[PDB]
Amino acid sequence: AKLITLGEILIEFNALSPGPLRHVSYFEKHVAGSEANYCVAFIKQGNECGIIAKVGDDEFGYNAIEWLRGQGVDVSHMKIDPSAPTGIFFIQRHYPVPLKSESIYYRKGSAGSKLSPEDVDEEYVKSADLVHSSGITLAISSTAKEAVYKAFEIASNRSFDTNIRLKLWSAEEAKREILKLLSKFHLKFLITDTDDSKIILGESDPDKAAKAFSDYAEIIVMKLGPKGAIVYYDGKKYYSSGYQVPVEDVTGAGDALGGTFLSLYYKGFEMEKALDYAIVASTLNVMIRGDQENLPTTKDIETFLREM
Amino acid sequence: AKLITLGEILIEFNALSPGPLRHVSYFEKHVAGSEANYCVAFIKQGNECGIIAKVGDDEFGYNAIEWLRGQGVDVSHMKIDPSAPTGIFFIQRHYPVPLKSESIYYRKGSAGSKLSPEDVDEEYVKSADLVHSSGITLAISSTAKEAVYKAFEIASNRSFDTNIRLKLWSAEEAKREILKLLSKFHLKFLITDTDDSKIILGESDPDKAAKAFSDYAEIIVMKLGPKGAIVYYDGKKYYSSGYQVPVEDVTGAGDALGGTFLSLYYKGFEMEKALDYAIVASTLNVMIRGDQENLPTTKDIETFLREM
Amino acid sequence: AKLITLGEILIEFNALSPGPLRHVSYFEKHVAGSEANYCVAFIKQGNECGIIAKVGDDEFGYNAIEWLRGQGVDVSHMKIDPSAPTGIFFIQRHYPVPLKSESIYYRKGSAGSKLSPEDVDEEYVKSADLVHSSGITLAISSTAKEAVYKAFEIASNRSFDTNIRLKLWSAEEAKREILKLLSKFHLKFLITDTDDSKIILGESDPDKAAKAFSDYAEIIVMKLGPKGAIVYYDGKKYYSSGYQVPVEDVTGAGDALGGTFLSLYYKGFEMEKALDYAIVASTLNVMIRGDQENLPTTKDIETFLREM
Amino acid sequence: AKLITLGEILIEFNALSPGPLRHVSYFEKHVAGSEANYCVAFIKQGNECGIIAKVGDDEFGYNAIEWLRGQGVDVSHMKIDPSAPTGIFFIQRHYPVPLKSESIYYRKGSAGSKLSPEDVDEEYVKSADLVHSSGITLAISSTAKEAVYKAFEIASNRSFDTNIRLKLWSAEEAKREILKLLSKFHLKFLITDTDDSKIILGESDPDKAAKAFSDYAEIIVMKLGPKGAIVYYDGKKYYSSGYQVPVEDVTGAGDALGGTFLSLYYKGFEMEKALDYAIVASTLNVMIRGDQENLPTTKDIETFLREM
Amino acid sequence: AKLITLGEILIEFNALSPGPLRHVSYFEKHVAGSEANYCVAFIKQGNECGIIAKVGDDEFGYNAIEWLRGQGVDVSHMKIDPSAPTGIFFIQRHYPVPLKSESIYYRKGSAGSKLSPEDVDEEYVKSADLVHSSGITLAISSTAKEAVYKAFEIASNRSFDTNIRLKLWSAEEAKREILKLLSKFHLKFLITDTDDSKIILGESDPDKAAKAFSDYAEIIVMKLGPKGAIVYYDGKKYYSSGYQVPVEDVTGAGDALGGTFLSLYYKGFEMEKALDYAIVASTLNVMIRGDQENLPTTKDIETFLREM
Amino acid sequence: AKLITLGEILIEFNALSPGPLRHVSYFEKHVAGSEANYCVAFIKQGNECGIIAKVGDDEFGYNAIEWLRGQGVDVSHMKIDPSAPTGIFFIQRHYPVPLKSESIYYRKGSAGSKLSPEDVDEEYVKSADLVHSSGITLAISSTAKEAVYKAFEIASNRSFDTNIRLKLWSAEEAKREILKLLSKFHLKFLITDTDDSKIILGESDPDKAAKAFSDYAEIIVMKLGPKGAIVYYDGKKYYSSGYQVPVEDVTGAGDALGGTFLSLYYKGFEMEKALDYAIVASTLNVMIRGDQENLPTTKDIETFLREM
Ligand SMILES: Nc1ncnc2c1ncn2[C@@H]1O[C@H](COP(=O)(O)OP(=O)(O)O)[C@@H](O)[C@H]1O
Ligand SMILES: Nc1ncnc2c1ncn2[C@@H]1O[C@H](COP(=O)(O)OP(=O)(O)O)[C@@H](O)[C@H]1O
Ligand SMILES: Nc1ncnc2c1ncn2[C@@H]1O[C@H](COP(=O)(O)OP(=O)(O)O)[C@@H](O)[C@H]1O
Ligand SMILES: Nc1ncnc2c1ncn2[C@@H]1O[C@H](COP(=O)(O)OP(=O)(O)O)[C@@H](O)[C@H]1O
Ligand SMILES: Nc1ncnc2c1ncn2[C@@H]1O[C@H](COP(=O)(O)OP(=O)(O)O)[C@@H](O)[C@H]1O
Ligand SMILES: Nc1ncnc2c1ncn2[C@@H]1O[C@H](COP(=O)(O)OP(=O)(O)O)[C@@H](O)[C@H]1O
Ligand SMILES: O=C(O)[C@]1(O)O[C@H](COP(=O)(O)O)[C@@H](O)[C@H]1O
Ligand SMILES: O=C(O)[C@]1(O)O[C@H](COP(=O)(O)O)[C@@H](O)[C@H]1O
Ligand SMILES: [Mg+2]
Ligand SMILES: [Mg+2]
Ligand SMILES: [Mg+2]
Ligand SMILES: [Mg+2]
Repeated sequence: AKLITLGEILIEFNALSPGPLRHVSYFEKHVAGSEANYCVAFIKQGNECGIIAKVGDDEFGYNAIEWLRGQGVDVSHMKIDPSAPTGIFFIQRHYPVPLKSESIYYRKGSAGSKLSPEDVDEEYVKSADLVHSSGITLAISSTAKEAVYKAFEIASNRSFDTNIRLKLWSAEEAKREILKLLSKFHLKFLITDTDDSKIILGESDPDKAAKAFSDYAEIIVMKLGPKGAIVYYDGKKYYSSGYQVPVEDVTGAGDALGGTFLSLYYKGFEMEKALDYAIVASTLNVMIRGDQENLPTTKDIETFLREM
Repeated sequence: AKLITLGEILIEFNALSPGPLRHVSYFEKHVAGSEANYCVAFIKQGNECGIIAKVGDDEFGYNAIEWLRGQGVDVSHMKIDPSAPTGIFFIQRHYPVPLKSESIYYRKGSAGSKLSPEDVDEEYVKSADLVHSSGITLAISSTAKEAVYKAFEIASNRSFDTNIRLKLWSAEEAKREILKLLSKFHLKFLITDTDDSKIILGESDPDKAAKAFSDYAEIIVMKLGPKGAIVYYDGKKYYSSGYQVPVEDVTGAGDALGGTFLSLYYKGFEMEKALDYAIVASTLNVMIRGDQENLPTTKDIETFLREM
Repeated sequence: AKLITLGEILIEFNALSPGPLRHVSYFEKHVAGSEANYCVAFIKQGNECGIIAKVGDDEFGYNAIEWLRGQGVDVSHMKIDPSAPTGIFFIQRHYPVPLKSESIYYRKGSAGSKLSPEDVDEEYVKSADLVHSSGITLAISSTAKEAVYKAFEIASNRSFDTNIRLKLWSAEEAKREILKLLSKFHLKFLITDTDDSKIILGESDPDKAAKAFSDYAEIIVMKLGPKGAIVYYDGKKYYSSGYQVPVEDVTGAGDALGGTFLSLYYKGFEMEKALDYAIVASTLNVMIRGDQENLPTTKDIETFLREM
Repeated sequence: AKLITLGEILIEFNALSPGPLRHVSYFEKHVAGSEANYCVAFIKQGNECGIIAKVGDDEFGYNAIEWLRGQGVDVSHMKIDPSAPTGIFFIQRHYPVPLKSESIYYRKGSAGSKLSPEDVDEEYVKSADLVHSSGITLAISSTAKEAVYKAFEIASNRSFDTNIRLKLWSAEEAKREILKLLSKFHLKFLITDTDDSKIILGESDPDKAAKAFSDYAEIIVMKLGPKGAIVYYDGKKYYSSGYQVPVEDVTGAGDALGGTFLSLYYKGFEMEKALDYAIVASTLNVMIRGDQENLPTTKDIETFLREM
Repeated sequence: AKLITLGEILIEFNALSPGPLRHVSYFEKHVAGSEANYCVAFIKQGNECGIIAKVGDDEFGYNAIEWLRGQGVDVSHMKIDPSAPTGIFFIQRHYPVPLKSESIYYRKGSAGSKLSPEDVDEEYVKSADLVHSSGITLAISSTAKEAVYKAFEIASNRSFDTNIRLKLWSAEEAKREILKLLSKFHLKFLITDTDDSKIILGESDPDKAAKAFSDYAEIIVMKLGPKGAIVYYDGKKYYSSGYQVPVEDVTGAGDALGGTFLSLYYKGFEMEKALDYAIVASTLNVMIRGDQENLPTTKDIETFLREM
Repeated sequence: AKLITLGEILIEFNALSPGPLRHVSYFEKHVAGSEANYCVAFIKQGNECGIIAKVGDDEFGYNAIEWLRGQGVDVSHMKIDPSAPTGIFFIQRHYPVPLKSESIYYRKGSAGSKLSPEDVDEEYVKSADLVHSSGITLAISSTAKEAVYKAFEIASNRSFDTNIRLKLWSAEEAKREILKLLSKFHLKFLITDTDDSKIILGESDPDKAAKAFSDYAEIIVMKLGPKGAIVYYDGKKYYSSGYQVPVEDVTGAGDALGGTFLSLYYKGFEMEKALDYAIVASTLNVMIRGDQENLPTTKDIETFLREM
């Protein structure tokens, strides 16, 4: 199966030590961005994927290109923008809240925010089994929002990660635009959590949010944080619980789960063991700096499962 | 409110790996010293502070001056000793006792130890709301001890952290000299713990130690290690529990608590709320190498209290 | 004497290894920005300085403040911008050209670019012996350009580093705006080089460039890169050669020279000797990553001269 | 007392971050190999020891010699092979299984594997109080297996750590070769665990495995993983529980326990106390990268026990 | 144009500090091996290429695949070995000879040595414009040598880097196997040096070595180490001098020259200019640890030449 | 042949980046001190050596013991002082003077300074072929001075490195004390340089300084700094020139030369060859941090000489 994602790839600067950034002197570079992470989680389970994204005509842009190409992602439908730089962010870890991370963005007016419907080619989108994007892509600019509408219009099957970021838009704006997108397009997959349900449906309860969402989405993945996740489908509920592991950086974990779940679905996994495997990938993710560098293959997940 | 502390600022050489120093090859420099730590913690809560301290005419001494001045500490009452070197120490972490650190001093004949009553200006000391020192300052030299006596004679309100270091003086010396200071000068605040209570009073129980200490102090902070702290004030007793977090280096945690509690008292906090917030400060402290680098602002503490 | 400078403080991310950034994974943080660099170089010779700059209400903003305050720079006339982020930049070293570096900016719509006439206190500016800015400040925004005009309108004596950055503006607008400034305001000091001389006057010959510039500036420092610099004053020229040293990062060397040179002038140094000493400062600067970290005191320069 | 071990010394390259090696860029070097771990653990409790091993005529060879010599290990009966390299291995940490590690060997045809009967001096082996080897040594080559047979024939008292590596030989071969060894040579000490018992006897219950092994060994140490260990001696059994500590790398922990236990036995420690202390050594071991760097002295073990 | 190389891809472990490996504790991982380096230098000048190689079924094997795929090399003719490990090497730098490096191999019976004629597809080989191998491939095994003979029997145009490694065979066998190859297969390009000329022909002088080699090759590149390189073609000689730059690691530089030179020939560069450009690539190569990480594009080479 | 040195072993904290220590955050540990350095240099040329030194009962003390024992140094005549710390120092590199280093001591009242005649075993000293010390040991304390007097009284053949440290004693005391020692004890070897000659003799010219020193020493090694060294013996003079290498840290270089020269004299080397070889040892020394880690063997020197 082939996944096509639409969004902004970012270069990540991950603090080498925890604490406020004013006292961190070293930063470790990684390639990330939600849809880039989804792509890699998707191929790791043995499917194919491409990303529609625009990067700058700079080192960070070519870094993102080389990294994803090396991972086996189809990068041939990416664009290079000569008049705008690649977006970046910094990660401050475990401060002021232990176990949590904070993203600090330098993405405004980036090459990535300049993604437009003109970059969404019907001939390519038609080749996909699933077209995926996020609330991040909706939020970064109106051209990128337009690009999601275009791709979703073309798409037979649609996947959406809520991925709300209050640093990119108000909670009210986030509610309005997502409800707007869900109104226009019925989804095969909705990936969200209780934090975003609270913003969108004024509803923190996983069972209630999932019921309010069942009209827009066939299969709903409700992430609970460290506790794990619940999948809702065919009038069933299934809770897959998290694991206790050393937390280095949780950034990337929701995408690791999201991407792994979607890929196993297309490998014919039953819903519950797709989630069980997806939780393994997100568990491993929090253990490291880097959103992508220990996304597990199916065999690695199964090794974990034997011993854990 | 203005805090004035007297003590020895030290440069810290924190092992980059846990284990016996004989097999650690890399060390990370920080600026520390109990009274320097108290100042920054005090400042972080929106109050003002100065330190009366002597450093060497050397790179480490200017390091200490620049760092503190950068934190907004008043450094205009510091001295530079013409010939004695700035005091330093090394931290061996998690060995041979996990979750604990050991300080290895190179402070004998240091510029810090040459602090004397002649460095204590009377009108400066009158300008403070609270004057603070510790058992460390008493232990390093006769002149430093004298300096603390002079400051405490001039002070209207006095604070003292027992901070007993058996590497600097014997248990009897400590009991003697601390008891002598407390008999001479009633305290507004005593900051101590169980280990120092047993050495000074023979008494290990929090309540029994606190009752004895109330002959000398109005408000008693009885620290308990990872379990947290108890404040005793008036006829009340209040326990504030610690949090479970990954432990990097506990060095500094007691000052993080002490200094934060003190600052919040002068911001008008109830004793229990001031202790609660102070526990947050010392919790974040144990998570990092460096005694000062992740001292939180009041806002940071509240963020922690919400998302925790 | 007191220097006041106007410009944008930047946080620097300096590659830990040479080469194209797409293959560099580790980045080291420094506090930089031309006017910030001038400030520190000026105080290192024992004069006073302040900076009029705007930073963000973010970790990188308070980093800039703490660092500059620690260095003894007057920071009380800085502003904190509630909405825009602190400007940042990356350094790629020795690639594709050995011994050279290149700055990669993320400063568009930064807090620093939102410096305006409103941030320039008239009484504060009157307090300076020398008011200093550069071509970077002119180029970053209209309000920051406006701010320099205001400052220069009030100033008794003016200093200007041409500091042309062709990533910030075109050669023609650099030529036009610099000459517009020079014709409106006579300078006590002009700091430039043969590169910027080519752009502003078409003149690559340092003597002819100086002759052209002498209508606008009393004292002209014409830097020549590795080979040293020339001071033109009193109808005379003095050339001071550079030194051959291992080159880590040349970034900041120009500010090291200009700032040190200015400060020694006010210290009563004879003109040509003041340039000799400033060359030592720029020499030392190229030997490390960080624009400020090894700025020498007058005594350090003399140790260098004794031994070199 | 004197321990002589026979085995392959290995240079270890320890992944500086967790995750699959294809995305780890940094490796930290350590001297290891099971019998070298035993030697150092043994010397740390105040007895003497030597190793019979062969290393390459190469930097890694000389590294092992100098390190072991520095630790106080008799290295005079080691051999330098001119035609084969020192064997090495890489450690992949916490991936795919959290808290566990994986060794990736580059040891085939190594100098270590060329250990042979002729390298075993009768006189030297007779000077030992205890002659010790492992399943690793039987598995690496015939010559090394035959070397163990020769030394065990000459030895009065024998010690054996099963140390089964499925990467070195099959379960069936390991079962065959170990049972064959035990049938030929009565052991004073068998050091093993529940995994190796399952392979060798088809029995994973500690007590039943111990009873079955009692035909061949006089004192049986049954390691349980994180849970601790049980010692079987004189129809008696004694469980000594492990400690919960942050796990950096478990590699070496079983040798740290085994060597410390053996040495304290020869120091005249009561059996239960000898195991309590050996558990401290292995507890400390899992806390760092490096099999040998934080092996505790008896004194260090006692400090640990006072506090914990 | 399309290049096809045949040879062993190796994982490189690069000493982070100079000196004998026995006192170097940290190693930095890179992807290298001569033909792999040629491939990437070839792609950097805008041509296509692929590599015929086999890697182990291990992290280091998938690391090599991802890296090269990421760089744009065709990896579809690479194979995974069922049982043998990916070959690796360590680099000791600047000891005992300043500015020089030493490779220490763990490659015997590697996956890469098991490259064989049955892995070389005739139609793919025939599709290439140039087919290239080295003396390393000839040396590692007879299956690999067989594979080179096969590819060279099929190829219309051939290229060969002598790349003699005395750790892999004797001077005598190198002389014999290379002369045997040259007299069977006429080459379009011979890439070599004065060291290998001495071994193969007993002739160290470049002109006279080139004269003797002209019997087997149309275009001879005679590298000179730091001094640069001479190309001999069509009765002409052209010397292109090296540059003085700080040397971090010269490992990789000759491949960098070779691959860049070959690629620019197919871009229609005049021979002399191709060599000058090739020298820029090798010049930058020596400045970093990593054989591939700062291989320049043609554009980057032009930037170098413009300001140097 | 056996060298016995008497001195203070120090633990070295080497700055990981150049510049003023106030801005260096990372330090790298090495075992050092002049007589320790001589010992290892002596051993490296295949002779035997021991050291009489007192270290603390601390991690750094045991670090020193293990290191020197690992290098093959006889360590059995060292002492542990239970009441005083092992001495340490920091190295600040390339600031304020390029290519030079400075040592910042924390050695006052160290265990090494408590070296006393009591610690000099008469029997052991009589077993030496050469008993060596330096001006550092005369300067650290009066007991250590007396230790050198005792050992020199017992010895038949003596060696002395002037090694003047103006941070340890005044120019006049250094002159006075060294002339005292030279008058009391005829030296077989005097190792010095033109800086120390200027202080002791008022003479910085090599020939004139040697002429004056010839009344006191049989063989004089006059080090010149980077440009090399001269030997004076048997009415002969021989200058061996230095080499141009990249300089990391010159600390240790004079001891590398000293120790290597002495040891090669005892291998029966001509005086000129011994010096030549010694220069290579000191050339390599300046290229790394660490006084000891790249001391070459005779074979390493021969390789250097072959290529260089
Ligand atoms: N602190 C943690 N410890 C262990 N696992 C975690 C932790 N945080 C996240 N995870 C894993 O990652 C998954 C997704 O994390 P979550 O925060 O729910 O994602 P998102 O932020 O994208 O909604 C969780 O279901 C859990 O399996
Ligand atoms: N191991 C730990 N884990 C979590 N928090 C800790 C730990 N150790 C100390 N703290 C925090 O720091 C505070 C002070 O620690 P404590 O050891 O009492 O300081 P002191 O040594 O100066 O008495 C504690 O009350 C607690 O909030
Ligand atoms: N490669 C170098 N080697 C040695 N010194 C240098 C080098 N580059 C710059 N410098 C020193 O820095 C000073 C200013 O450098 P320059 O490049 O002219 O700055 P700017 O680019 O701001 O004009 C020079 O005059 C010289 O003393
Ligand atoms: N995850 C862990 N946490 C704490 N201690 C551990 C852990 N793993 C091992 N240990 C300690 O090391 C000892 C030996 O570990 P074990 O796995 O039994 O060794 P082996 O595999 O060689 O039999 C244990 O008994 C325990 O004390
Ligand atoms: N020390 C050095 N300094 C500068 N350039 C170098 C150095 N070593 C190699 N190079 C560059 O690399 C090219 C090839 O180096 P060389 O040693 O001839 O490679 P090989 O040994 O593989 O033939 C040289 O012609 C030169 O341009
Ligand atoms: N900057 C340098 N460059 C190259 N070699 C050096 C340098 N400094 C010292 N050396 C080498 O080390 C030797 C010892 O240096 P020297 O300064 O004479 O030591 P000391 O200060 O102990 O007398 C020199 O003779 C020279 O061979
Ligand atoms: O904006 C700039 O270019 C800048 O502010 O100049 C500074 C460098 O100045 P220099 O290139 O004149 O040495 C550096 O901090 C940089 O980012
Ligand atoms: O006490 C000393 O200065 C010392 O013992 O000299 C040693 C270096 O001296 P050198 O530079 O003459 O070799 C060094 O280790 C140092 O600390
Ligand atoms: Mg998410
Ligand atoms: Mg305390
Ligand atoms: Mg400039
Ligand atoms: Mg084991």
